Amino acid sequence: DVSFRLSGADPSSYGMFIKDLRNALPHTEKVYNIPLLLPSVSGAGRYLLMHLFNYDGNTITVAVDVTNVYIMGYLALTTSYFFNEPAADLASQYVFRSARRKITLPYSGNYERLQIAAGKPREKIPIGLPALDTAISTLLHYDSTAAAGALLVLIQTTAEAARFKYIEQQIQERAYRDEVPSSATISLENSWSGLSKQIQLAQGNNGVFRTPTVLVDSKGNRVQITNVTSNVVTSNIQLLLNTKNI
Ligand SMILES: *[C@@H]1O[C@H](CO)[C@@H](O)[C@H](O)[C@H]1NC(C)=O
Ligand SMILES: OCCN(CCO)CCO
Repeated sequence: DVSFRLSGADPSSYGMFIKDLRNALPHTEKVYNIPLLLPSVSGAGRYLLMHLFNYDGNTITVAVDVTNVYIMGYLALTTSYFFNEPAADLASQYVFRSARRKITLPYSGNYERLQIAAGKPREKIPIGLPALDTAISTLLHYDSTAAAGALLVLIQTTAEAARFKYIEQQIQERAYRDEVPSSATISLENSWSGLSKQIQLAQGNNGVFRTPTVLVDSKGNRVQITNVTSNVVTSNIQLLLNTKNI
């Protein structure tokens, strides 16, 4: 299990937390020096528990699927909460068994459904470490509309940061002041699966992508990614979704 304390947090300690989160995910191989997440893990080993603590020291524990870095659910005091989706339902067989009750949220965990439930897209929800403190505080007492927005923050500050160094750095820039995500950040979040697939396919195509991935860059410009020499592959992406799940 991995942990993070907002009390005393700084860019360096968040950086270390994201490094621990990445190093908690198992892999048997690397593809262009990037950890390749496992196609499958059976039973309880499929789930990592992230313990998050707000400024005041209250905690939630988040269950994360180690094969895709998807948040399945979380535990706040004695109540467990899971997305309304089969994967999460399964995960509820293995984690937080001791919760006094289990609530299924009224939405699945994908960004489209969360944005609907929250009533606004990601583009307009500020993220950062203070947003993450708020999110943990929100998740402590059930409120489904507010939780949707908290979950969008949680996702992007934990899973998306683990996936991409550029997003980790965005959050480090927002250690003491929230700000809406950059376009580039949204683009990468949306392209993870596609990037992962093409990087895997490039191994057998001399590092060349079968189909190029279009992204938005640091500057706000459309850019086309065609091979593993791109900075997105050499520097940015940190974990690959196994094509066995694409
Ligand atoms: C590989 O990608 C780099 C960076 O995007 C680019 O300059 C180059 O033209 C690409 N090479 C090939 C063979 O497509
Ligand atoms: O259950 C899906 C949860 N998942 C959705 C991603 O858009 C969050 C984890 O990164």
